[PDB]
Amino acid sequence: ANRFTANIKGLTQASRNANDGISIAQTTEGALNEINNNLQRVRELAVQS
Amino acid sequence: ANRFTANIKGLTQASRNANDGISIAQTTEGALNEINNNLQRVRELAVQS
Repeated sequence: ANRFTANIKGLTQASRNANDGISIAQTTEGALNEINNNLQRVRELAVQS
Repeated sequence: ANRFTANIKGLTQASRNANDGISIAQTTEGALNEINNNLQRVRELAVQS
């Protein structure tokens, strides 16, 4: 029972760890989207030029 | 999707460029019409001379 308690604790915390990982991935994607939009506008300008 | 979008924007701007090209070409041709006519008149005048 003691060992099971230990494992339950560990995996329980690991769940929220992975959650935070998801969060950081989300934020990085959010920034990259706007970066892409800016670059596409730049390509518009380039073809114009 | 990103490449398709970039291509679409480029092609639209290129369409505008083509419109500019036709405009300039037809402007020059319009002027050339009167120029040629004037040379024809000069030919008539010299032949009369």
